[PDB]
Amino acid sequence: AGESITAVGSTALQPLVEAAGEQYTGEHLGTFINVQGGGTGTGLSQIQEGAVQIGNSDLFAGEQKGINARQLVDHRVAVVGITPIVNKKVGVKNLSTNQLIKIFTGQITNWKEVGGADQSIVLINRAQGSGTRATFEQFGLANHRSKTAQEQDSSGMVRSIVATTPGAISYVAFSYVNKTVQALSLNHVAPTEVNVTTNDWRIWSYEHLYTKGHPTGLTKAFITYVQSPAIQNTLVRQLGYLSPDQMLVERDANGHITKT
Repeated sequence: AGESITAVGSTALQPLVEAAGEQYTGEHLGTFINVQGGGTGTGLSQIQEGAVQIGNSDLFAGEQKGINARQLVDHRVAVVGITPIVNKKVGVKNLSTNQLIKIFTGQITNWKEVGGADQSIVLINRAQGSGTRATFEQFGLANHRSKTAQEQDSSGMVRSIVATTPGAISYVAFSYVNKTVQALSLNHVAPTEVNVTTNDWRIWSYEHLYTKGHPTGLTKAFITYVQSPAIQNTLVRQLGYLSPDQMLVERDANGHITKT
């Protein structure tokens, strides 16, 4: 029989929830933790509906139109960095902010315009509701909206399509970066953990495990486990995230940075 819970939403946060869930269940007999993707928007909508136990989100609940943040309870567990990624043959490893904006708005349409190969650019976006996309537009693109593009439903699908598609650019959480794609530096600042801690790399968000009301039972126990120093000092960092105590800045709802 045992005790089961389900967490759904953010694909950026999914790898940490899956890893922590399997670790928790192997350490606590008779427990089951089911994890799905769907994106931040689905996480927030499903937790508001009370259709799941945990909504996994890269955003504060109030950032999403139609979500009543006051019936949800926030639990922050990590910071995740987001990086542009390109197909390995585009011929560049860095863009300025202005170049990045011009690419995503469609003003620049060939990589040669930014010192790369003579190759048409193929924008790959996530769907609206993606917390990666929201964070990338706000802190990467200075609130510019992307040109209409091919869309993919998850972090993993964005990575695979970028890998195999000549000319492709997209964005993905730091953990998803691997040898099949190339992360870009921006303004010659690299997408590293240290640079997120200082906000020298600005494209990052807090990772949230939302509940409907204050949680009980296995939901409560698992969240406590994910936030515990033992797990923060190990698994969180291994999978590419930052424990919040590593941050040397804090960021508020107006985007204001305080240095701490």
